[PDB]
Amino acid sequence: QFEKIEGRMIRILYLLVKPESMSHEQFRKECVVHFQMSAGMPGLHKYEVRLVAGNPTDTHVPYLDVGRIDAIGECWFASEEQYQVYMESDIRKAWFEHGKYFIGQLKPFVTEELV
Amino acid sequence: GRMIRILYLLVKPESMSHEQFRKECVVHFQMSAGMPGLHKYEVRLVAGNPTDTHVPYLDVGRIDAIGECWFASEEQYQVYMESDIRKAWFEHGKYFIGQLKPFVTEELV
Ligand SMILES: CC1=CC(=O)O[C@H]1CC(=O)O
Ligand SMILES: CC1=CC(=O)O[C@H]1CC(=O)O
Repeated sequence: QFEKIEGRMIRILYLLVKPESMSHEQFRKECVVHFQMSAGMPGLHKYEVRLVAGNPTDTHVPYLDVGRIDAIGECWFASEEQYQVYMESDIRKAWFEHGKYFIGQLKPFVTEELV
Repeated sequence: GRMIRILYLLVKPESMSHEQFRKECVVHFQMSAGMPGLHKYEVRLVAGNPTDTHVPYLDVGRIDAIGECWFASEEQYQVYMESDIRKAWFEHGKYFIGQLKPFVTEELV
């Protein structure tokens, strides 16, 4: 029941591309720092960041090319009020300063749960 | 170690309306229940595309839904790959998924 209610939270999914000049070695380290910085973030229920390890190109369905994505982030917010606490937070603002250093380009998707 | 996770960007067929596509996403989820080798499937619509990013905005075109598969181990992934009900589920995929991008992910934490 926890996992079910968690899954229907406000969720935003991010495609991350590293800065052109940053090494992959450094980008991975900065993703870990960015997760550590998320701990205790006002308003945030959960953050997850993962590397893109593979790009299987052999699809059954026509393949969609979106270029090289380096990591995938995701945030969960338990309510609109909590999302607002996060949006107003100085602590989030400092987290985003770290983001400007190790995220070259970003695509957010606000998702909608179907079930 | 950790579960194998594959994320998917889904674009609906041009022959299909946004509403027809939603309903097929729900069907695809229902079909996945008890899928050999699969730990979990999730599918979500893309409801918003904010551009107020601060870091440079990345344009990947219009993505209609996000799908994700979890497998508890490489042995379960292979059971899934061999399975005839997975193959039938993928035929449903060909019907409601116009274009697809998979990402195999790696945990960091
Ligand atoms: C919201 C976020 C998700 C993520 O991966 O990082 C932050 C965005 C940012 O730091 O600019
Ligand atoms: C694997 C999958 C993820 C997804 O959303 O659908 C299947 C692929 C498919 O049905 O072609």
